Amino acid sequence: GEWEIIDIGPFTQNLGKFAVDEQNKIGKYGRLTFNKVIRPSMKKTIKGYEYQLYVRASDKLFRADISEDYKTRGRKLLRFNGPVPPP
Repeated sequence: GEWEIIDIGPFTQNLGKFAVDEQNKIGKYGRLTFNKVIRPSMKKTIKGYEYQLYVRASDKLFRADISEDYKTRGRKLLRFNGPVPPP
């Protein structure tokens, strides 16, 4: 596919909420509270999309990679790591 910078509107914020909810199921960083997705957010095409976000949760910053299937709209958290340096 092709990588691009995308906005941080509702769609993108919800991807960040998803990432935190999925992290919380795994419990890797304990139970986090989604704050916000900050810039920059990146998207690639895959049949679907891959998203790489900076996610603020419980006042710390994480990087999350999320995939989304085009036809079903089903999502997967691929990676959730941090804390990371600010962009």
